[PDB]
Amino acid sequence: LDVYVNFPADGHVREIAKTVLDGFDLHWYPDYYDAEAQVIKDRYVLGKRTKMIQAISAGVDHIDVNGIPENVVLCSNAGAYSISVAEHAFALLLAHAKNILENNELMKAGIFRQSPTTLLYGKALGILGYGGIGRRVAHLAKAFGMRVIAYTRSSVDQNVDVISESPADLFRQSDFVLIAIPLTDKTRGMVNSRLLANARKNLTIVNVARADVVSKPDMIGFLKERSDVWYLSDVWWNEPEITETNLRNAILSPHVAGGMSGEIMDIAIQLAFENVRNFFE
Amino acid sequence: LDVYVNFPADGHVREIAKTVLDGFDLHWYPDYYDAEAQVIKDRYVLGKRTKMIQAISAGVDHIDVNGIPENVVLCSNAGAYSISVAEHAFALLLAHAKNILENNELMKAGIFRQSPTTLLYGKALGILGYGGIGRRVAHLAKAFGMRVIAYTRSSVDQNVDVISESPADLFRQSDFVLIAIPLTDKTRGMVNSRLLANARKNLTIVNVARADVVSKPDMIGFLKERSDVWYLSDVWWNEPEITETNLRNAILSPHVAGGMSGEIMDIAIQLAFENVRNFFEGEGHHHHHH
Ligand SMILES: [K+]
Ligand SMILES: [K+]
Repeated sequence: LDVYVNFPADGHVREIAKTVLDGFDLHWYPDYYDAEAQVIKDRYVLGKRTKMIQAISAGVDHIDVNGIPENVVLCSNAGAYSISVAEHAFALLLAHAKNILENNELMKAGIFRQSPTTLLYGKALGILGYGGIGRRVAHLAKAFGMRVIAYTRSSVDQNVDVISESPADLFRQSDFVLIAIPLTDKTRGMVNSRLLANARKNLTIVNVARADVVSKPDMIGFLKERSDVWYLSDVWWNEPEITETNLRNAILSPHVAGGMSGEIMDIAIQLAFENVRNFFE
Repeated sequence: LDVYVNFPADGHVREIAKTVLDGFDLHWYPDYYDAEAQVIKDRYVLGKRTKMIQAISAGVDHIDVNGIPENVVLCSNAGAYSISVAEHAFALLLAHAKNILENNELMKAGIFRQSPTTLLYGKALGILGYGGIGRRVAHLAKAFGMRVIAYTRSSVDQNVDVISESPADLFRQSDFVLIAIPLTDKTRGMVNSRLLANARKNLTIVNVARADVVSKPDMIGFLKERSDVWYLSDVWWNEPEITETNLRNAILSPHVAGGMSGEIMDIAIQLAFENVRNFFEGEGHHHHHH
């Protein structure tokens, strides 16, 4: 009983709460209410009844965690983003597999011209990393009837058919490759010329991690060198002053696979409230 | 336990066969053998032990069906087509939902500009016609977390959450509508000004059936009025004399959803053997019309 949303929320946000938190009493900013659960963006406000703090963002390292009594549980909203990013990765991947751009252009020029498309069913999707995004993607991949090879030291679930032991090993078994891996000193530029060299024919790389996991000058030369390999990416080096983006064999998006600087996805609000409800069963 | 492949097959085909049918004795043409199962292209050979005949093609109209004895089950192989079509439908669907074309155009000119996208998760996908394509589409939709509403001439499966009463009722409960219904006298011109008026705000329509199930002037007229509505189609009227094709709120493709012409997807042959294996566990696929 009792939830306090610590940020300005329109009627659509309020609507979702009515739906998801039926049986709870809602309180909205600015009418502070000391509740058992408070949903936040960046800042929180402690009280006597605080039990759980639900962030709506993907991570929580931007909030003041030290200020949180160990009697209170802080939760992220990572699941919402795993979901949105996966949809996005598949949108890029399918756009290329079905040559959606090239055919659309033709068809609108009044040209009817048939060409084969790549089918996902029966193919191998290699995945660098296996966090929430990788898991969601794997879940989609299996539904599409793909085989999943993953390179990670994390635990995997039943949607992973093969744990690869090296990136190169992963590359050799993949028709598609998704980069969904943390950026550390070991992964920075891990995607270089030597790794790319292992690329199956018609390999399609999909990047929804960080641009630095990939070597820029290496990917550009590699993409020039292997005209059959495509690089589809939601991330680019030095956003927003992106340069060297006019490539033929690439499809790009401006880092919108998930959370946006300007707003809150309905799904984020949705899953945050659901997580609150689940926390109390 | 006995399968006879009544046609020339290579090592590729053979490997697939040994993997899928590992635990069945295989025989290869032309070393005929009276097996329980026969895989064919155009001709079958009757035996004394024949129980099942598996065509590797989608249709059997070129097969002497009338000549098949009553106890022998004839199966066909059409799964690849609906699989392919469902994949093409989600490709159009997501292209629009993630503003793929527009963002890509901007990014390539060095213009970094964020904008929100549409998510499939949690949304209602209305399917018009629940056949092989609609079933496959619904399997993918459930995976994406979508809710599924179907309008059909009976028979839906477990991946359908709501059966509608009419096409207008379907449009009323849908954020996305997929058209995968056969073109007949009652479906011709089916999608009209009157039906479209039911479209929720921002409705996205995907057509993987036939252009004629849709009234051309009504759709083109509705897209001007109702500019939030998009029409994504893999089929256009007339074809190839396409006209009138340069619409803003539309993404189109040249009837390539199910492949091309007499394209044989490498995956068809595997599905054929798999159905043989499933048939003998007692679970062949149900032969749904597309
Ligand atoms: K997106
Ligand atoms: K296609």
